[PDB]
Formats: sequence, structure tokens, C-alpha cells
Amino acid sequence: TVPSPLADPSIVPDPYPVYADLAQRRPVHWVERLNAWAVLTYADCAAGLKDPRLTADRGTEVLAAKFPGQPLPPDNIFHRWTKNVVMYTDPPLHDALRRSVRAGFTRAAHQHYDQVLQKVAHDLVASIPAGATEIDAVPALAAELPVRSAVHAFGVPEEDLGFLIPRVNTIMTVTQEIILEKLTDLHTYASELLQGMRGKVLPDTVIARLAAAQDGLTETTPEQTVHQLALVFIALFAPTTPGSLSSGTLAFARNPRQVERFLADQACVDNTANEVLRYNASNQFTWRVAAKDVEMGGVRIEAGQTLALFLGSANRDANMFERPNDFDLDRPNSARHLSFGQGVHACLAAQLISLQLKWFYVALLNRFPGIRTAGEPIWNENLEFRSLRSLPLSLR
Ligand code: HEB
Repeated sequence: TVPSPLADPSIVPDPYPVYADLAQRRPVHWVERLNAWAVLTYADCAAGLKDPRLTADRGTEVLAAKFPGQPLPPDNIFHRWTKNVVMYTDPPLHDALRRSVRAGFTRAAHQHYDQVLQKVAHDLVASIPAGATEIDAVPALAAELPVRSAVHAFGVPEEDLGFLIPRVNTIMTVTQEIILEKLTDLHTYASELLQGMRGKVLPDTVIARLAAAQDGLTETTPEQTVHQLALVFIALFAPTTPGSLSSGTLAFARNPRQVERFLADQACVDNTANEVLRYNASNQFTWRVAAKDVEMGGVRIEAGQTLALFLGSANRDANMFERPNDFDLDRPNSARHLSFGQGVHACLAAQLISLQLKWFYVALLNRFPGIRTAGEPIWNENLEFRSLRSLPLSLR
């Protein structure tokens, strides 16, 4: 019953040496407070994400872990939701649900999002007053860009932001019932939005393409589109994107050489998203459940037991990324990071987010190449969704 040096918040601002300590001896071990087997190496994490033996059907288990002794009946909104979205379903249902939303994520769509995001990022960074000298990059940039991308790339109506953001914030973090009510709000909003009963959806956006494709859907139901749209809203306004932006900004702030590498060579620019994502996973760990007994890292994981796959540790496994603690844009294989997961449930917005990141650093660094930290960066108290709460920055 030895507690794990994970679980405890003290490691959040810099969890990587701890990950290393543990990975040396105990790459797979029990975490008392997560009710789960933590797995830490790249090999076993990738294996975990690809394995048809671990199920994504994990709502009951994760909810147990997060709200002990507070079970929910199968017809409760949380369970219907989990049963009807890509995140918590296995093939073949998962594949049908995934195919039902591909209209927003085609090659052509991303061709458009590229231009849109170039624009948005440039306007954001250009909006910084010419004599600024100091900034907290978290509220000013990292928290702001995903919102603007949500409006102009995804198609969330601007006027509806004030409805959606507090509700996702509540969901992501008081009471389980309040969270359930907010999730219900997200479903009802998705439903009414598609019927034109809410804000105006800008054209050529994700939600516009999704809406136009509803009449052509044959394997899935309107209800399932509502569920998945609720999921989309949650991921859209989660701290994951701002966390990536801010952690990357901090990485550049502490690595001038990579700033000049960035400004000189287009290769570095094109690898920037992947290297930032590798250096700090916004989602430090994701969850699985063993459908059957699995043998991993020298451990017999029993059927029904929960697994915590530490993508953040895998991104800095020296077995896969030589000198993993270095922020390096010339790195050959940054694209092998697990920050977007891997295989079946690989992040639906991976390319959109990569575009957002790239253009953000292009715009930031073509105006402020002389960025430094001006005081200690402050991290949130959570490891699972790890992100900077404050990043004080001197621009000039
Ligand atoms: C659209 C909206 C959206 C956005 C914005 C996002 C953004 C993001 N994302 Fe995401 N995702 C998503 C949507 C999303 N997403 C979905 C829907 C999913 C599921 C898929 C499947 O399942 O198939 C994911 C998934 C996912 C995963 C996997 C998990 C598992 O497997 O379990 C990960 C790791 C991630 C991450 C992420 C990050 C880090 C970010 C920032 C940077 N993602």
C-alpha cells in the first residue's frame, strides 16, 4: 500500500524527473489515489493506446475514481453521453460515430482552416499595443487564441461564447449534480444550435460542415450528433489548447537558440507544433479499462481494473526521443509524440490544433523574437489537465 509520488500535487510544476525515477524501477505500478495502474514508458503507452484489449468504455470507472460512492443510473445524461460519443466507445460503434463527423475534418476543410488560423493568429498578436514590454501570456494570448479559433475555425457563434465557456469551465474544474446539469445544458444547446435556434454559425467552419452533413447521415442518429457536439464543446473550451500554447511559449522563452532556429529554417517552423506538444502534454495522462487480463511492464493487470497511460512520461522517454528534456525543433521524430493519443482515438482536432499552434508561434515570433520570462511561471494544481495559470513575459 505504498503511495505513489504521482498523485501528490507538488510534482505538477515539474513532473518529469519524478516520471523518470519511477520509470527506472516501476514503469507500471499501482496509484492508490487514481484507483489505477500508472504506465510510464513510451513503448507500453503506445501499446496501451493501440490495444483492442483495453476498452475506451470507461465512464463508470473514471467517474467512480472522481466521484467516489456517487453512482449514476444507466439512463442518466452522463452515461447516454459516454455511450454515444467517439471518446468512450469501441469499434465498430466508435468508427461509425467518427465517420459521422468527418465532414468538418476533410483535407479541404483543413486547407481552409490554415488560412483562417494564419489570419486569426496574426490579428491576435498584432493587437498587442506597440509599447507593451510586459504581458501575462496566459490570459492575453494562450486563453484567447483557442476562443477565436473556436469562432472562426469551428463555428461556435461569438454571441454564444458567454453561454458555453462557464459551463465547460464548471465541468472541467463543484457538485456532481451541477456538472450533470451543465452537460445537459450543452446537449440542449447543441440541439437548438443545429435547428438555428441559437447563434449564427459562420460558414465554412467545422460546425457548418457538420450541420450541412446531417441530412446525409445514415448509420448514426440526430441524438448521437447532439452527444458528440457536446463532447466537441467540452474539448473546445478545455484547458488543453491554452496549456499547449502557454507551455510552448514558455519553452521558447527559455530557449533563445530555438527561437532563432525557428526564424531561420522553415523545417523548424513546420516541426514546432509537434515539438511543443511533445515537450509538454496538455493531457498528461488518459484512461483505459482492461476488458481482459493484460500483462504489462511485468505486471498482471486484472479485468475491470483501471489504467492511467502517462502520455507526458512517454513523450520524454529517452528510449524514443534522445535528450528528451531538450526543446529541439530540429528533432527528427517529434511527430511520434503521444499528446494527441494514438490509433483509433487519435485526437479529432490534431491537424487543426497543430495549425493553430504553428501560426501562433509564427505570428508571436515575427513580432517578439526577444521574449523572456519576467518572474516565475505558475502552474495549475492539476496534473491530468496540466496548464500554466500565469506566464509573465517581457516582449521586447
Ligand atoms: C474538436 C474539438 C477538439 C479540440 C479543440 C481538441 C484538442 C486537444 N486534444 Fe483532443 N479529441 C477530440 C476533440 C478535440 N480535441 C475528440 C472528439 C477525441 C476522441 C476521438 C476518438 O475517440 O475517436 C479527442 C481525443 C484526444 C486524445 C485521446 C485520448 C484517449 O485516447 O483516451 C488526446 C490525448 C487528445 C489531446 C488533445 C490536446 C492535447 C488538445 C489541445 C492541444 N485528444
